Amino acid sequence: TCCPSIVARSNFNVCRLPGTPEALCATYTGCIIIPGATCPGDYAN
Repeated sequence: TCCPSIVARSNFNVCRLPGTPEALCATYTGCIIIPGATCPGDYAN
């Protein structure tokens, strides 16, 4: 997963702590799900 604003990630790692799919947090946090290709150059955080 790759998130822009650091804070957005902090929540993505916290929302995923429990039983939540990256999709449920990626939206509440603002991160994206990628099967590979590492992260972009403006959303790496």
